[PDB]
Amino acid sequence: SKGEELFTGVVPILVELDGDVNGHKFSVRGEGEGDATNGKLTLKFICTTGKLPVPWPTLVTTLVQCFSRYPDHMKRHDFFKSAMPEGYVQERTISFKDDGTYKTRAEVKFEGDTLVNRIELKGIDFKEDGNILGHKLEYNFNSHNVYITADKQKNGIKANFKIRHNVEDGSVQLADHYQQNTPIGDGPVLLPDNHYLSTQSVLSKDPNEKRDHMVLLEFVTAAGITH
Repeated sequence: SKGEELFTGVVPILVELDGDVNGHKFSVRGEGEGDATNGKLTLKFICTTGKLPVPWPTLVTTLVQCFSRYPDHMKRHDFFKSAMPEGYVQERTISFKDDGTYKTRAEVKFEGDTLVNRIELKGIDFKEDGNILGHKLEYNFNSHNVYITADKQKNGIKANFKIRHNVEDGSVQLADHYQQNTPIGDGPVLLPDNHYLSTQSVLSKDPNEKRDHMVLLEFVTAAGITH
């Protein structure tokens, strides 16, 4: 696409999230850059409202799949880049087993020469001393495949996947993801055959940043179609 050629270089990324979970409102602001050619990106996020009322790992999937490395033999199946620069809306339901639910609406688009992910997040019916609101999750992240299928009737795609969050006691907190994406603009986009993205996320801290924050390195690649 014309859209994919916008990602040949190193693209600045701005992430802005406004959140409201069980009436706890918060905001997050991330800045970094993405290298789609190689399928890696680096971001640093600050909670600008003080202490984050949920664990950072529970926000990772919400906080730019346009930066995936698609292999040349799969380029015809990159919806995310095809929708650029005007971008796409991305919506999820994230259902935390035996706990509450996030509902997210994001717009991913270029503002000037920056790729911006603007998100609204509403979380309902969380337990005040469960794993999320009690901050009982480990500050780490497992690798996962996101299985993507076309949604022809919406000129977009959908995806389903389970995220497994390690709990401090060694148990596992599941977060079932249901995702849908739709072009912001009108213009044609690539509607893909079934395939998946493989993602690895690496979380760290900056000892010199007193604000509640998350340093993040992500690898993302596409697979599952064979020329």
